[PDB]
Amino acid sequence: DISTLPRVKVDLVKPPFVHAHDQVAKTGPRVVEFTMTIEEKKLVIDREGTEIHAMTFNGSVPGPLMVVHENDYVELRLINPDTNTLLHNIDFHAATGALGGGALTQVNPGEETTLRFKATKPGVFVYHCAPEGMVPWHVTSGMNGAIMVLPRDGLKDEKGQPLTYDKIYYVGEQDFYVPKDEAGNYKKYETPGEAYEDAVKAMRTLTPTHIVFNGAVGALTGDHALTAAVGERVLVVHSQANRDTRPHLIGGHGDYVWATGKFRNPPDLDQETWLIPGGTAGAAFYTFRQPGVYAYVNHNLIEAFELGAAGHFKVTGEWNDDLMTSVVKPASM
Amino acid sequence: DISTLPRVKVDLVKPPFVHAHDQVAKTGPRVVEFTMTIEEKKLVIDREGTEIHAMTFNGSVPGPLMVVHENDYVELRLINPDTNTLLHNIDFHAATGALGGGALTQVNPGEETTLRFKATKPGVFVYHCAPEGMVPWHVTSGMNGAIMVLPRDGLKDEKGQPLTYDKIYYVGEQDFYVPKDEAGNYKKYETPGEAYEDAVKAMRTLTPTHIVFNGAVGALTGDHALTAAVGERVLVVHSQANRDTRPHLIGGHGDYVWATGKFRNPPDLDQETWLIPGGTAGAAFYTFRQPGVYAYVNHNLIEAFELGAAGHFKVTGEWNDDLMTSVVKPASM
Amino acid sequence: DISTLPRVKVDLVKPPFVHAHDQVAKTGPRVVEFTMTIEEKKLVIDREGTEIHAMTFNGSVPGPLMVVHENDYVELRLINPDTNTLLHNIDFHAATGALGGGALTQVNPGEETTLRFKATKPGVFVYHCAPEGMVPWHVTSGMNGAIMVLPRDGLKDEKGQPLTYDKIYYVGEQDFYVPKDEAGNYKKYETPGEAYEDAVKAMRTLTPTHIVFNGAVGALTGDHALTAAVGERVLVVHSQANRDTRPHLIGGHGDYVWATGKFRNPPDLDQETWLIPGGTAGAAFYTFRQPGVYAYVNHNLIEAFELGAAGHFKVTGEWNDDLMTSVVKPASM
Ligand SMILES: [Cu+2]
Ligand SMILES: [Cu+2]
Ligand SMILES: [Cu+2]
Ligand SMILES: [Cu+2]
Ligand SMILES: [Cu+2]
Ligand SMILES: [Cu+2]
Repeated sequence: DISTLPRVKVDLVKPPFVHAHDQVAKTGPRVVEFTMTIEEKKLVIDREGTEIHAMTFNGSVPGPLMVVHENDYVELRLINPDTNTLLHNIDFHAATGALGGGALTQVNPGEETTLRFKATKPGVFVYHCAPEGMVPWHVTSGMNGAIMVLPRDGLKDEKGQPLTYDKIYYVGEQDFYVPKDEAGNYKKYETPGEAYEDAVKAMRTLTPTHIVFNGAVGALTGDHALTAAVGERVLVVHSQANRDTRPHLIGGHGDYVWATGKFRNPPDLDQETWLIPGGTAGAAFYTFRQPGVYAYVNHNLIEAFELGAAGHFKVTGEWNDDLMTSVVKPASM
Repeated sequence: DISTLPRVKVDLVKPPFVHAHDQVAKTGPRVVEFTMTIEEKKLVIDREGTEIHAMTFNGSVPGPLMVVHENDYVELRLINPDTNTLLHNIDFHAATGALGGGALTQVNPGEETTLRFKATKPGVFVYHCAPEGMVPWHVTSGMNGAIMVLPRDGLKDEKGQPLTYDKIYYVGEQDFYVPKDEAGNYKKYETPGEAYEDAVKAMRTLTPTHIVFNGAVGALTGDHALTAAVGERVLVVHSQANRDTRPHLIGGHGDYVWATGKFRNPPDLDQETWLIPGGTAGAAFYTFRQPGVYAYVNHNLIEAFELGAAGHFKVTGEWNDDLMTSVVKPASM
Repeated sequence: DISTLPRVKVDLVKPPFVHAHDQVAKTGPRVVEFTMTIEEKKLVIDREGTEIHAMTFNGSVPGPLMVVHENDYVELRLINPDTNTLLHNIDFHAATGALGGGALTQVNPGEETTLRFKATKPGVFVYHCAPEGMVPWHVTSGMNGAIMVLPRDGLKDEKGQPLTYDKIYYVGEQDFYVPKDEAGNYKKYETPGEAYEDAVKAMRTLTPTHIVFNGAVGALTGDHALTAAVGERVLVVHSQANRDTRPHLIGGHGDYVWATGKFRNPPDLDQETWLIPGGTAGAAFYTFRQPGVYAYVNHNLIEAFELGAAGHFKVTGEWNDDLMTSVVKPASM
């Protein structure tokens, strides 16, 4: 009887940050209540001022990461304000039935709905918008996120022993297909509907114009770099709703990687690079052993450094000359 | 001595269906005899009437699924009728030696050959045509299929316990590269030879014009949807002879997945999406828990919903409100 | 104290060959000293005479394979002769800290540097050039290789038992983006700097013009085929620094495959094809059971047979009619 389970409301936070949660469940199964508000908005995605009509869950690209435990119930209130112009819905890869929920959550502008599903499988999963006839357009306009379903006793290593993270970050990787004029300049549009016909032609080339973390070129660099300290254990959740990616931490590794994101499987160890298929979320665990700046990239290095799929870690602490040292600094022969 | 083994002739069925077989072998190793007839034919691949010169095993795209048990012998009689115009052969990824058999099975129109090989490794494997100098052209014209080599004691889960399927379906995913005129219209040709020079240029862009299940856009929708019932255990074999794919069951999961298709390895559990590399066949096992329509897609959603890589399951049974329910139906705020 | 460890200098050999080494370590941890010299050079990559400005470690594409054991120290002396025109560095995916070493190894023409790092994780790993602002350009100009860090007790199978190879080969797969004129002809340039602006536009299409093994179309065919004998156990190390690949041995298998190249994980068994993500090195182990010619390809067959990603094995020995035989040779019906 769901009527007799405890309920908790959770307010979501903007990526790359993640709302507070317990790794090991302290209570029994609960109904976890979330609310998301759909927002269609103009987004500037590169340093040149390229502007797109993004379609977002809660105003961010990606949508926020939701965290629950196995066999909790997720209750999502989904609001489509009448200032929006399009029909939207939501499809949880974590859920069983009704096209992930998409058949039960179609909301026109000015409508809302509340969906509930049981989180029967532990792992990280994608959620995305999926309205009939327009699925790729909404997803590649930024309307995707992820949900993490933790095992009730937390994460384990390949030998069944507990793994505990100190920090968790969520990196949503987005491929964008911005229509171009005949000379190669990106087009601007007044409304989302105006862009549709050009957007379809652009999608059909299968060649993204931009591939970004957290909605924009450089969004996770500079003052917005991810931070950690030597000795800290960091979980990085990475999702790609449409296109394969291959994350790599430059100067580090994935000590424990669930590349396809499902926690009943044992992790891969010591990865340099791992493949997250389009339509999947993965998770990688690393313990920092050296301070300094790290780059986190899609290791198709064109996609990373030309199209935008690169971010930074800033890590503090003491340098370890046992692991690495410059014996002879660069000098003339 | 092969002369003293039992022999059985098997007649193949058209995909997505699979010829009758036993999951657990009831006899010892046998010589399993198959016959396939090559057919070059015109095929209409989309709703707009786009027509291509397909090259097929047994008149279908994909070719039929063959099922044998580990350490059986496969004896294939391959017929190239004199109404065809091209040299063909066959390369089994399941076989050891002579380029998978391709060196021993070259048949001009009006020729036939009989090849035998021992199926020493359990798994699902691709077979495809591979004539020297023209391999990609024949494969991307539809001349590929798959063969399943079952362990003699059947499928097992990650703990070594028996897994038994109630239904099996074979989904062959095909990338097509239809030449286009300067305005973007697809070209028609009178014979396969006429298309060759344009087809090579089209293949070299590495961008498919169509990606389809079972030979055509919508081939597995409508009246041709795959069917199942709540509680039934379904094995879906998926092959892609040329290009990576990432299957996903919308509203479901891969409970047990051999993404690279080889049964001596333990399955991945609880997959939302899995990557089948080009040149590989994979298999996914799912038990349906909710009725209704499911979509089965390549989760590059452009490839699925714009280029054709989507099919349907129709599943009967009782809806389970514990797993999913609409608490508040879509309504005005 | 590094001052008290033994030291050995190792001279590198040109791929596909690999410098001599022990599979099982006979000594304790050592400082292994390597020297590499950067060479910018013109390279002819296809039969049509297409010429590119390659950027190489030690004059080859790929750079040479380095072999050490877990917890050895690698000491690399890196020389950038004043006949070169560009800044270069090196990033080891095997190393921890300072962007894989790239932050500590920037050398202008006429400069050298010596870097040391501890090889704490067993596996095959990519190394590549990575100068700030120009990373994809240097990598896709051929400036990448691999390093193998063997477990001190050698390779093991999925049950922990020793696997020993008789021969080892290194296949470096390179995607090239040669700029083209309006008619589709490849452009020539006098210096690397002259090509930069065109090369960036070419890279941004994400469509390689050539994909080759060992620096050129056909580099591993003919007299340069890899060789083996029936009964020999062969380790093939395969790297791709920028783009996914899916190797396949035509007529054979990967008996034991570490697709993401990391030896603390158990191998995948009986693979027909496996995916090596861009930015990764993998390793496959096979025992030849049939003589003859084998093709080793990227099983995107367009990339293999149209763009260049195919090589040959020549294998000697006795044919085994139990595994495969032509029952009826190709003949008229
Ligand atoms: Cu939407
Ligand atoms: Cu989806
Ligand atoms: Cu053929
Ligand atoms: Cu093949
Ligand atoms: Cu360089
Ligand atoms: Cu790298």
